[PDB]
Amino acid sequence: ERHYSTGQDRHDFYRFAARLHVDAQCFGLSIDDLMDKFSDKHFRAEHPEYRDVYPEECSAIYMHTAQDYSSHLVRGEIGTPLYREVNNYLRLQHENSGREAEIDNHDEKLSPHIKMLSSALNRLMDVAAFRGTVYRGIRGDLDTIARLYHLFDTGGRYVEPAFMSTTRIKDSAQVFEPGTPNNIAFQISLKRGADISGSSQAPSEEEIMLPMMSEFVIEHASALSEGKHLFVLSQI
Repeated sequence: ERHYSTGQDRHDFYRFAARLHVDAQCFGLSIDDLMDKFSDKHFRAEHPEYRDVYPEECSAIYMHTAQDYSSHLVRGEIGTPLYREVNNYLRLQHENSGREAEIDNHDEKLSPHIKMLSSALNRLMDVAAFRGTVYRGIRGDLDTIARLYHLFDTGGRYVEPAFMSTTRIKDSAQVFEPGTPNNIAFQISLKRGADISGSSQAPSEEEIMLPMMSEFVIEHASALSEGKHLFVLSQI
């Protein structure tokens, strides 16, 4: 059970996305604008990994990496950004295993996107899986820090129910050099992940994205400057 989109799914997604609000205070792209840039005959010519990836899938990746869409409106502006509502939903959800065996048992509102994004990553990992080292920067509590050292100390897996987002570029995690904002760094070596830089709103961020329910062994855990901590992760 790895999920791949169907024709009906791709219609669902279009209608789902068509209802999203775009941030007017920016140069926003609607689903039609996206369906267009991602169906553009030159796109798959410049990015052949996308040869057998649908525009609806490119759009799902794009919309997830962006800060401009929300399901809701708050007075003037867009509500909470799509990726956050979705990620948060996946982390809180207590009705599924959270795995791809059960992607058709999620909330009717968000599932068209959850499914589309999953399919996108699957299509891409199929042709061009990424293996290697990527990085994550987090900002957190002593409580958060303590949990990780705890997981490490007791051999518990680090498990992320949502779509993990990571970067190939150490600098981009914004953790390692003082005096950057993030105080928790993750150095992750992946056996398998999705290079979505082609569809990302910010390709220069050079991101690799993981499917729902990615699982890691914490190999090492140590201090850095400050204040700062480094956990070395290994994908299962």
